[PDB]
This record gives sequence, C-alpha cells and structure tokens, in this order.
Amino acid sequence: DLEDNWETLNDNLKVIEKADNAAQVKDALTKMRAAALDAQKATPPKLEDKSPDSPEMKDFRHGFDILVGQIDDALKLANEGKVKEAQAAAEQLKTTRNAYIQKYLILNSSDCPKAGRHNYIFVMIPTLYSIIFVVGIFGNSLVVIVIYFYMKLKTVASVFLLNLALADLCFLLTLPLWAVYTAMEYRWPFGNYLCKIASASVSFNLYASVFLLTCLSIDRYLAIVHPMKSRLRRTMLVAKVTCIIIWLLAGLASLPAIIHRNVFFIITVCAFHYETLPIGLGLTKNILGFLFPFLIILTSYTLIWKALKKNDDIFKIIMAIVLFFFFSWIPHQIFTFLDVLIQLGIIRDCRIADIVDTAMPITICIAYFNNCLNPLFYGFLGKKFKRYFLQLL
Ligand SMILES: CCc1cc2c(c(CC)n1)CCC(=O)N2Cc1ccc(-c2ccccc2-c2nnn[nH]2)cc1
Repeated sequence: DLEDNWETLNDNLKVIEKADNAAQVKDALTKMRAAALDAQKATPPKLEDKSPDSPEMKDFRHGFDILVGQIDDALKLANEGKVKEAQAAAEQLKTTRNAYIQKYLILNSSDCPKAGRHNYIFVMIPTLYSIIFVVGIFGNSLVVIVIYFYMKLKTVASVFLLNLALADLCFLLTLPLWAVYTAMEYRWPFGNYLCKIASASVSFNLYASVFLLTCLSIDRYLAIVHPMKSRLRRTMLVAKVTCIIIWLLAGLASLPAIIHRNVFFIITVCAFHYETLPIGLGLTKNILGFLFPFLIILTSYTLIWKALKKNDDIFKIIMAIVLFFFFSWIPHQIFTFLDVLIQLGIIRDCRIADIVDTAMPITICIAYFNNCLNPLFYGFLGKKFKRYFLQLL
C-alpha cells in the first residue's frame, strides 16, 4: 500500500524533528529508506491504466529516487555525527510530499463546486441508511434461516432466492461506511483499500441481483409455461454452478471500481478517476445491465402471468422483487444520464448541476432500498409458514 508507506514517511519525519542524538535520526531514516523503495514499486492513484514503462510512471519512480537521494545525504550526515544538519536535509521530504499530493491526489474538477451540498442531505441520507442496514440485516438473515428450514433447498428457485439474500446481505455490510461518508459531508476516513472494496460492493449488488432476477424469471417461465421431467439431481447441480458463475460475472463486472476508485483531495473524497472513453463504456452498461435482462425478464413474466392469472406463492415473491427492483432504479437512471451531460459539457449550468447533485444521493438510496425491502416480500408465504411453525413446536 502506497498510502501506508506515505504515512510511514510523515510520522518518521516528526521523530527526526524531535530527535536529540544521531542514533535517533539514523533508525528513523533507515525505516524511511525501505518505505520509499517499495513505494517506487507501487502505482499512484491517477495512473491506474499506465504501463510501468510510460513516461508518467517513470516520472513517478524518478520522484522517489530524488527522495532516496535526499535521505542518503541525511544518513551520510548522521553517520558523521552531525544531527542539526541531518535534520535539515530530512526536511526536504516535505517538498516531495507536497509535490506528490499536487500531482496524484488533488483532483480539482471545479466549474460547479459545492454542488448538491445542502444541509438536509448530510442528515437525511445517514438516518435512512441506518434503517436500511438494521432492518435489512435482520430481514435477510431470517430469509436464509427460512430457506434452509422451511424450503430446505429442494427447488431451483430456493437456491437463487438464497443467493439474492447473501448478495443483499453483502451490500448491507458496507452501508454504514457510505452513511458516515455522507454524514461527514462527503469525507472518506477509511483510506484507499476500503474506498475500492466499498465502491465495488455497491457495483456488485446491481450486477448479481440483475443476474439472479433473470435466472429466477427463466425458472418461473420454464416451470409454468413448459413443464418437463424434473431431474432434480441435475437441475440442482446446474443451479449451484450458475450461481458461482453469477458471483464471478458480477465480480468481473465490478472490476473498474477496484481499478479507477481512489481517495482524492479538493476534505478527502472516495471518487472514480476518468482518463471520449466513458461515452462508449456508459452505453455498454445500459445495454447489458438494464436493457438486455429487463427484456428477458418481461418476456418470461408476460408468458407466465398469462398462463397463471386463472410455485405461485414463489412466483408472487419473484414478481414483487422484480417489479420493485426496476421501478426503484428509474429515478437514478434519469439523473445518472443527466450527470453524464454535466461531465461532458452539454449542460453547463450550476443551477441545473445543483438539482442533479442534490437528487442523486436520494435516487441511489431508492435504487438500493430493495436490500432491506426484499425480505418483507416473503409475506406471501406467511399463511403457509404459520401452518408449518405450529405443526413443528
Ligand atoms: C448506495 C450506497 C452509496 C454509494 C455512494 C455514495 C452514497 C451516499 C449518497 N451511498 C456517494 C457517491 C458514491 O460515489 N457512492 C459509491 C458508489 C459505488 C459504486 C457505484 C456503481 C454502481 C453500479 C455500477 C458501477 C458503479 C461504480 N463503480 N465505480 N464507480 N461507480 C455507484 C456509487
């Protein structure tokens, strides 16, 4: 970690600034020397897709070579006995330190700064996120118990309904991180590792859900419209493998968040770094993660609802999770496209930019509100579940 070695340099400089003898300066500069050596092996936050041979990365590596040199002169002075002089040469780290934050950490976008930074958002969103997390954690963990004991994982539908609980449960585990981020007025105090994992976990939830909701739709279509000899041993085998592949595809689809997300200054923010290219990539996610599956899902359900309006309790559950999921993503879908128009230069108006940046935290809340609401859609099984509960004990 570059951020870790960067803290190793700043804290060891404070040791040198208060050091009395040369032995205190020697041991501090030795730790700093090894720190800048493996930090040279690393890649800065703004050069995520730059070959370790490009003039950009070479300028990064050369930067720490000068830093090693400044430390090497200070070590030479400490070995001679000069403490007051070794401390002066160590203070040259602050130049390289301020040169690194201005080159790779300051991401000044300006144009419409402090947009969507209203007093009610920093209070409304963390209070709403507290509820989604707490309600959803107890909700989905009860769903996992119900699937293992009431459903006993005997159907194909049961397997996908369990995986959706785990996927929803995973996203929920990262929710208090995004709650305090908003409460601290978009200040990220968890570093670079959690900025990447917490952003990839939000991305992963969308893809895995969309993939599971497609699988459950096809399952409902084939169960109701085209029934065939149920070879459970083979159907359970294919359903178990399909879910592994889903977690793999959603993992691979959320890889950009692990690559281009970093912590940057303006107050630190956990944001995506843009290299023309996002236009031809933002069009690829819509035609795969919303237009293509919702097309497959609707075709399955238009055929199944028609053949059932005159397994069904499960269909009600799968239909309610599918209908709510897509009607909650529409607000965010409109404003995400509108945010793209701000980032390009089509709509260059801070009055409009504010309306979009004040609504996006509210729209991303509703588009992820299903993780706490999905367990509540199991109420269709309530009359049959109380029948099992009483018969048990
Ligand atoms: C709902 C919790 C959540 C998140 C959040 C903020 C908030 C508080 C309003 N709450 C602040 C804004 C922000 O960037 N975040 C993180 C985020 C991470 C991933 C995605 C995402 C979703 C689908 C597909 C791709 C991505 C993606 N990958 N990399 N960058 N975006 C969107 C937002």
